[PDB]
Amino acid sequence: SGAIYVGNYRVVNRHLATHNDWANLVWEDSSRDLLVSSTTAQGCDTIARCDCQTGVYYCSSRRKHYPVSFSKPSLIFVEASEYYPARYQSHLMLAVGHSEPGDCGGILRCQHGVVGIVSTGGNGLVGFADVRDLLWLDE
Ligand SMILES: NC(=O)[C@H]1CCCN(C(=O)C(F)(F)c2cccc(F)c2Br)C1
Ligand SMILES: [Zn+2]
Repeated sequence: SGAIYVGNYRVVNRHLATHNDWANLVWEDSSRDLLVSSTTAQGCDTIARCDCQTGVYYCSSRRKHYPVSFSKPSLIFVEASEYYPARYQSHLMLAVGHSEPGDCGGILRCQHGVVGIVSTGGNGLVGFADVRDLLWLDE
């Protein structure tokens, strides 16, 4: 679990979105595993606007933050699950690191701010759904 609170928006994994998230939907994309919903309280997370390939992510399965080197956002094949069939997920970034299902929603950050959230993993790897291109989150 985990979310990004920026202004009047809440960013979550699309497969983990609530009834309230769908009732106040702003935008959603199955190919990215993202869903954005409106909120009444104001958020204060800063989103990075950069091309950093190093950062720190939070891993709830270990109660620890880990430094990681990660790839540039791209189309990567993801094994079928109870939420999605076998498909290519876009805007996905991989790193060598610990993750298990339940870690989805953990924030990845560089010095410039929030880069994205845990979305895939397995085999000693971790995938993060990028959010730096969503310029409308700030405006
Ligand atoms: N983005 C997706 O399509 C997800 C949906 C949920 C399922 N999924 C997974 O990767 C996962 F849960 F099985 C997983 C397995 C081992 C380590 C992990 F950190 C994770 Br996350 C794909
Ligand atoms: Zn950065």
